[PDB]
Amino acid sequence: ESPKEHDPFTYDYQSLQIGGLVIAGILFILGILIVLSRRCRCKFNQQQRTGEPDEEEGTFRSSIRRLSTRRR
Repeated sequence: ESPKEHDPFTYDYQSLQIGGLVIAGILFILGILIVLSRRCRCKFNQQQRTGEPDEEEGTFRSSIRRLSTRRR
């Protein structure tokens, strides 16, 4: 019989089997969170939208932009 074929042992792609799957999912997962997150920026500013602050996040992500230039 060939019961080993069922297991990854027969394949040397032991690490490459889940690899692509995990990283790909992280991009899209970050993707979904990121997409919805953008709404927080517009939803936070009452001036931009009638909606009132929410998620308690606010211009929190904006603080990260500082990370781009940081010190003068």
